[PDB]
Amino acid sequence: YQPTPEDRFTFGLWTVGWQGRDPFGDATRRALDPVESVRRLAELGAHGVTFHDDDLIPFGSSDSEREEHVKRFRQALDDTGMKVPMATTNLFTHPVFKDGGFTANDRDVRRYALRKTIRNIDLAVELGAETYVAWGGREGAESGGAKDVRDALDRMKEAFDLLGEYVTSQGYDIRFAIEPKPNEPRGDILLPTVGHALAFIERLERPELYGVNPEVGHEQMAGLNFPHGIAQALWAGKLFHIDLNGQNGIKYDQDLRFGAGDLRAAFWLVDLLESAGYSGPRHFDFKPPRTEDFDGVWASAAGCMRNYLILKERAAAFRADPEVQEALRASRLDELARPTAADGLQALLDDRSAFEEFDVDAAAARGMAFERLDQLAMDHLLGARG
Amino acid sequence: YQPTPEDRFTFGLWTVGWQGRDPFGDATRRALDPVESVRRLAELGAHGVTFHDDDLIPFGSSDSEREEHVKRFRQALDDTGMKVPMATTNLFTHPVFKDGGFTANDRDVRRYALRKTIRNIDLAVELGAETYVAWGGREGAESGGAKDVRDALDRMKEAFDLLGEYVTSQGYDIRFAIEPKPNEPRGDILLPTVGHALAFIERLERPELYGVNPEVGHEQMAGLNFPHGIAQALWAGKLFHIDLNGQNGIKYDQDLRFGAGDLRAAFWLVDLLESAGYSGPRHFDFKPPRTEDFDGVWASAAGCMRNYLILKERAAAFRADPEVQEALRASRLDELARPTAADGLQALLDDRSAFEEFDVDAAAARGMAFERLDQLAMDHLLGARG
Amino acid sequence: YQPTPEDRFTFGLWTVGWQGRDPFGDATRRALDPVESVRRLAELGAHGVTFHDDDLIPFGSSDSEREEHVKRFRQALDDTGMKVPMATTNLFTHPVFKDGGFTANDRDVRRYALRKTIRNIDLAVELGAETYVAWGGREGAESGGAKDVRDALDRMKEAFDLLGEYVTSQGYDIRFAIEPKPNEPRGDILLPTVGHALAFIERLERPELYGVNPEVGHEQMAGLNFPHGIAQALWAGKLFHIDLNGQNGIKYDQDLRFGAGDLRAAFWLVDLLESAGYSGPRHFDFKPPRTEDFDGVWASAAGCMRNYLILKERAAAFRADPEVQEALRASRLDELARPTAADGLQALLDDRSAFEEFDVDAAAARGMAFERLDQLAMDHLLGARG
Amino acid sequence: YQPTPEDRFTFGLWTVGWQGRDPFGDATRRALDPVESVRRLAELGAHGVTFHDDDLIPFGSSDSEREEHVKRFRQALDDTGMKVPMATTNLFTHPVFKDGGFTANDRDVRRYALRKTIRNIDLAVELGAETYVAWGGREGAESGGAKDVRDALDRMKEAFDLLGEYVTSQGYDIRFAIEPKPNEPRGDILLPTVGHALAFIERLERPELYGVNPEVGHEQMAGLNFPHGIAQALWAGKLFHIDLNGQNGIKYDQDLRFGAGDLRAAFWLVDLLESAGYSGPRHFDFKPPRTEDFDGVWASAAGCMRNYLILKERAAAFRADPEVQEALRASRLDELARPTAADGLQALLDDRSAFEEFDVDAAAARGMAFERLDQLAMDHLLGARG
Ligand SMILES: [Mg+2]
Ligand SMILES: [Mg+2]
Ligand SMILES: [Mg+2]
Ligand SMILES: [Mg+2]
Ligand SMILES: [Mg+2]
Ligand SMILES: [Mg+2]
Ligand SMILES: [Mg+2]
Ligand SMILES: [Mg+2]
Repeated sequence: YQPTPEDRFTFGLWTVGWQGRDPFGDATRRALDPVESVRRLAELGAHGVTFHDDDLIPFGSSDSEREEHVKRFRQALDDTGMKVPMATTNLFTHPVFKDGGFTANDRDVRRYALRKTIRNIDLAVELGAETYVAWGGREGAESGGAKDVRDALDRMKEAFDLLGEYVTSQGYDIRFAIEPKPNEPRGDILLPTVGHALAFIERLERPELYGVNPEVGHEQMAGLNFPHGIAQALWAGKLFHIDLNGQNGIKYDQDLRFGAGDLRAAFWLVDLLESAGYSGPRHFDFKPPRTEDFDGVWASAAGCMRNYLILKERAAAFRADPEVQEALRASRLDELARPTAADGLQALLDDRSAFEEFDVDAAAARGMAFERLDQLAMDHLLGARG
Repeated sequence: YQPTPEDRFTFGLWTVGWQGRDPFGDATRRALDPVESVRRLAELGAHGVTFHDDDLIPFGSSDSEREEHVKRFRQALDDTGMKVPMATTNLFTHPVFKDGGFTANDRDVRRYALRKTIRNIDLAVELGAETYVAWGGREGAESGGAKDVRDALDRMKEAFDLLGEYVTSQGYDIRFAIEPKPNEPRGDILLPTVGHALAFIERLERPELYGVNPEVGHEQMAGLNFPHGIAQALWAGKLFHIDLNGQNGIKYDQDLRFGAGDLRAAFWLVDLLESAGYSGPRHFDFKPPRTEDFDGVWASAAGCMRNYLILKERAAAFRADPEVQEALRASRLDELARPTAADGLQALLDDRSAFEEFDVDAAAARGMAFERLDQLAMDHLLGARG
Repeated sequence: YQPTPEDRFTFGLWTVGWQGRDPFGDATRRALDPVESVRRLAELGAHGVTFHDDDLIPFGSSDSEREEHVKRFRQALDDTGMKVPMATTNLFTHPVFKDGGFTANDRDVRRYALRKTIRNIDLAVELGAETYVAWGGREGAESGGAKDVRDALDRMKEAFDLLGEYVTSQGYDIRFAIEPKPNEPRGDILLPTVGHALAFIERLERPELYGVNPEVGHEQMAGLNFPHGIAQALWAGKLFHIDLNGQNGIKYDQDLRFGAGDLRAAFWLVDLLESAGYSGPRHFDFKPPRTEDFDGVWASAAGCMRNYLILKERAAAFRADPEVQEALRASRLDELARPTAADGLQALLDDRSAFEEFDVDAAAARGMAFERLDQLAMDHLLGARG
Repeated sequence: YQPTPEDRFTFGLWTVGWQGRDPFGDATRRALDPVESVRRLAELGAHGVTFHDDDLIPFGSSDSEREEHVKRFRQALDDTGMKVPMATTNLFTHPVFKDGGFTANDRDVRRYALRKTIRNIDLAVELGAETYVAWGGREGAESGGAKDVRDALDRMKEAFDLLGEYVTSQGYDIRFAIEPKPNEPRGDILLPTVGHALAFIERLERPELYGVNPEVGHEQMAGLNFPHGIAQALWAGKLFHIDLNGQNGIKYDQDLRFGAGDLRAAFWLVDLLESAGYSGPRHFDFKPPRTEDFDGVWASAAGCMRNYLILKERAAAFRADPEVQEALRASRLDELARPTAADGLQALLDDRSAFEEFDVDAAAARGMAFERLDQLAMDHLLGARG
């Protein structure tokens, strides 16, 4: 289970670079030079890295300081063959963003947030990013009166519309991905789930430019089924990027390494991504626990890719197993894929076998055979044949 | 706080009529005649009632039996002045629907579900309903392999598209509302939240015919902020109906009377509905606890309306209080409602005060004053002036 | 992975016998004769069965009817070699228990609940049960004022104390196990977690007679770590029985087959039970989903035992792997097992290396190496060596 | 609703002093001098303040630096009349505690944690504290293999036993309170709920010295009913201290001001505390949101006390209302307080009215009248009479 760049595994600089500061504790690890993280991740078999503007260029940096940081980073990318498929803006760390960026109540902050974002869009394009992610981690509220959500959604639309006008006017070949999170650090965050993000995108001026960047742990913080949500995003044609990690249920955002947390959900996710032929980066937005020294950082990062590759193998074996294919037919997964009424409405209405002569009791008595199928899935996941 | 039909309070027959059967217990109350519930609810000041087909017409009923049940019901509506603003289909109780209705794996069940739905759409129109609700309570799965969600969403779209073709071809003045629920009775239900439902509607052939029917407790079963979700639905122009009740957090669907559960959320919901001028029914989808006899049923139903009316008064006092209006300005709610960059993209880009000369530290130092505002909201809710 | 009676796998009659009635749906399966379930479970390799009084003897049965049901059941146990290690009382289904049994507000109901319980204790002893479980599923409240919890806990203590006086006076060799559940069917249930149950037991007159019967899914309905809670119960010497099933997070009680739900938690549970040498029944309190016909019932029941046995093998391989044993030392699990200050308080106080000369920065810099250990655990679970 | 020191409202230095650093953001407020917080809180009507050792004495401080910080603090207490009823140790911020203090795998860290705790116990006694709180925020794990919970509980017992031996040998009049939290910052924290803490205390050598310090938001992070848990703690005689704040459901620890979050739960809590005559400090462990400047800090702190006092008034009016007293009788709260079988076991067994002649159907038909009672409680909370 050795990854290669062909597997398109990507990591954020802020992931392996997380110093271990949490709400109750100081950093347990020194800062990592981005150049060092690029080199170490390349050695592990990663395909590329991603960055917030402020991960790469310290906030407040001069234009010449900015130039030197980018040059050194480019050199490490050239030395390693690592790509930068995705970039994003930090609109959450600095105190100015304490009430949000795009939907801050203060208008001057919203304009600043846009300008900070645009500056980094230009850098992302220069470094070759195809996807620009927006995680509005400070967009939201702790109290009901602080935020009129209709006005906030107007401001969010306005912001994304202006970004879309910017990238179009510049001729940039880059698309946007909205990353939902239900809460944390705000008490409730706007666009809290994949569904809310999808719905919002349809009200943008140029919806084709926007997709979602769902995160495993974020949807699971609302107790939702992450493979189900990814399926809906794929059905909508909007899965532009994906953030992979682990989460043990409804609690603070743990950002465990992928495969940790809900393992069965990870299996079904990989099954879906591979079956749908998702072609984008497999990006890990995770935090090596602050219990770990640097050797644990790289072990946790390695484990992300390892677990993906193990699950890929098991999901492929599951789908290729003739006993499973027969079980899917026994559970009528084939019938689910056929149209209900390709004969059309009038034919349905005139079809007495669909109502007047439908034997509901005989249909009710048919077992779905789902537990046999699910145990075959369990056996395959655990490598107990099937 | 006495309700009148002018308040547009509506109840489902299945609410006051719930016999108290839960997963671990038999009925504690005898069945209510729908005619009796209409009369009792009218006496309480309700505006109208809603029904599943199977609440009103026992499943398996003859066409003549069906006729007599409808005639008796119409008579009680004529005697009381009660309206029927909304109707829905029971696609969840009968065993034939154990794997769903519209997205059952068995194709013959899906066709039956459509025909059962269409039959009731005709009845709803005859009784004057404006909104036809669809709660796909059995659409979903307990296991990953049982349901290919992309195919299920194709089948769900197909079903709703066919219903839209039916109502258009019949010339019916009725709109559809999708009611999301994250789980229960299925392990995960498709279209689990308002956001997912909104996103799905945009992929229907005639999206204008479809809105959402969010339920307080359902969104709170995913830990989401119900007023936030309603705000998004209103912003999208899709709040066609609303189900009001109470829920104590992430657990089984409690269907407590409205005002119970998260009281502050109820306050902010009423504030929003009244401020947005929501004109639709205030419908209670609640269950009088099975601890109650019939006197408790009517007391709980009365309490639904009472709590709405109390919260309406408090929310109105909050918004009318000059000290609150000043506090909203102090927190820059006025600024949130102004466009970020009505001057347009190029002006924003050339505006040095938006980036190069923006004093981020002075903006960061500005307090939002949200806690003062929220305590004014608390004081108003509790009737401690403000 | 074929179970034998030596594995001590037990099932409740109500598990495979669940007819599929849920809050929103009728039964999908006919009733199973208890004699038939005993025979089918024996064929699957189960060790024994458990029962509520009302599973075995229909409520309201005559003494002669009661006699005939018990005789037929005994015959099937004699024919199959199946044991009855545990029995319990149904104090939740009948409407009389709608506000509880032992803590019902009505005193006459509480006395009835005790007498119904005692009658079944005598039957349990006659059938050879060693453990008598009490799941107070109706003990609790939906509203704050309905239940004074201090008085309810007095009534709960009184009930359990009287049962303990009964079994002592009769000379019965039977112990009690309290089964916690946080909610459902009551809005909040008293003694909601293993911890609450443990704490309560210490206030009983004869605490030695009482332990806990934790259920996987119940603790996970509060988002708690089930292996952690079992560890505390084992540390207290109070793990008298255990209910095994699966649960996908904080939602309604799903009672999925064991191994479903949180698979990693299942692995760590088995690891703990086997490492601690838990000798009691491995009892499955699960529901075959109502999507299943009888073949699915037996497949789901079989899967319970299969998954236990697979996880047992993986957990044993994990613990036996020299690379894992070295990793445990690297993470200082050995040091966790040594006393902190066996030298005693005064020696600790005088030990300058414990404070005045303790190099906190060098200790802070030591990595815990937990992520490497956890990936070895993952590799073992998935059968990817280690 | 003006508080006076007679109301025994206390605040942690770390509450109003929280600088606003969260997992995703820098501080938004400068550090507060503890002397300044004491003065400002006294002006607001607080009774006293509490502290972690490291809030008051910067970590690493010299003995003379330590002396000067304590002297300045004492002076502000003497100037203001403020008391210090409670103190605690910071065993969570410094990296050395990244795997815990009392249950760190490294033995030298556990000995250091004890010595750091003992040093502060001496200071707490000198400043007049009656309660010494222990919040083991780093005691726990993110992964199953990192922490053998039986050994960790041995180490936790050993630690608390040694502290109890220390305070006894010194003759200190101080008691210990364990503060449970289910998770955050560890993935799962040991002793996650009030129940677990209560159960653990009973295994200590001197259980009389230990109680619980439950926090509103912590129990609600497991979805539990906080008044229920407080009731159990009171029933056990173990409510030594209480931390008051607000929490919006199962998510990260929000530490909202008291009254925010679940308002009905706050009402029932106050009702219980006042009805039980809880005499201890009403301590607020809350964080003014990082959106606030210092004026918002004091407004949020003021709101804590205000909301307690409003709820106290409403709960008192509820209990004093003759209509409520009649409703409690109608719901048989009086009967709940009478013994079930003061006549004893043999009398119960011979009482045919308790089983053979008990009319279960007539008892089943009795309504509990809980919804009427709960609406009276709602009316009182909202000041709509009753
Ligand atoms: Mg995350
Ligand atoms: Mg992410
Ligand atoms: Mg509901
Ligand atoms: Mg509803
Ligand atoms: Mg269960
Ligand atoms: Mg159980
Ligand atoms: Mg807290
Ligand atoms: Mg606290």
